[PDB]
Amino acid sequence: EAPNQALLRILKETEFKKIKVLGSGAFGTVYKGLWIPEGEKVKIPVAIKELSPKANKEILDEAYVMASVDNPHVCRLLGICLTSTVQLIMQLMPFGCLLDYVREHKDNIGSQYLLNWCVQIAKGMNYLEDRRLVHRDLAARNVLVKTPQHVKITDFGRAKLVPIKWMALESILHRIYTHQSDVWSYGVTVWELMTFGSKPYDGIPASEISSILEKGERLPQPPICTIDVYMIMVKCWMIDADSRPKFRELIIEFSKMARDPQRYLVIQGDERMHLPSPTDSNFYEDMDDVVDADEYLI
Ligand SMILES: COC1CCN(c2nccc(Nc3cc4c(ccn4C4CCCC4)cn3)n2)CC1
Repeated sequence: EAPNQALLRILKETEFKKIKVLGSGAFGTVYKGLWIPEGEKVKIPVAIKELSPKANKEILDEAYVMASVDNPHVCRLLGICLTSTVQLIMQLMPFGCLLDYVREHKDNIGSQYLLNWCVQIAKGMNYLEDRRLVHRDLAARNVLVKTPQHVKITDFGRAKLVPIKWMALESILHRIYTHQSDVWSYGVTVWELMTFGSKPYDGIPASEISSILEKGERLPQPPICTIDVYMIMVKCWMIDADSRPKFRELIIEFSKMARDPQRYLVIQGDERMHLPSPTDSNFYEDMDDVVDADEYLI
């Protein structure tokens, strides 16, 4: 098939600085930082993922996929730094993951925001399908928040050309992954947003999930969801993968709904709710010459 002419940008250690730690796990640590390229007079806010020859291959596999994407609703690799550790330089998504965002801001999250997030995830996912890329790990923890109005899909660590409670039944039973198995995971992601961050099948052990799904049990109707929105989630969980919606149809369905949000999601106090916008005071050291990665192109 088609040659991948993506550019892998190698960045010098001296071109960027680590400010604080954003999160740390088994992989290594993610830092908040600033990238000050060559003699450009720009400060790009960045996220630095810092890490054995085996782990280096896995991070270089993530860098390969992350450098091959370019969409407004997908996180791209800005570059890699080849130190003794090997670090991925990415765009700072200052509001963190969508999962914690819906949990921390439930009292200010209205129907408009929820349906628009669904449209953006469907757009990002449809783009990955265009690029013949199966995510294999779509979940609300892997959707990042640039601004409350703009979200992006990330975490290409499993992406190809195990998270049980987000997986399609074919994936649990036969290790089959398709763009239609990503649709199942999209359904679970939506359920997570609609329940303001609830854990899917809470208390149920992962080994019981396969049997539960086979019997015909599914995640319940969130209280804010009209039958219109739940019906969509339910279609994403059909046994027959081809019977599930396509991401391009999910874009259309959620867009029609986002034009009249209160007809599809019932939230007390909706419309009187407000989240930070770039049109707010103190929304955005030296704030001189800072440009977002989305505006820094070469
Ligand atoms: C498992 O390793 C990583 C996979 C890639 N992910 C990513 N892709 C693009 C931009 C970005 N930037 C980003 C991430 C942020 C925050 C604030 C929190 N996080 C994550 C990582 C630390 C804990 C949650 C800001 N920007 N991150 C973050 C975690």
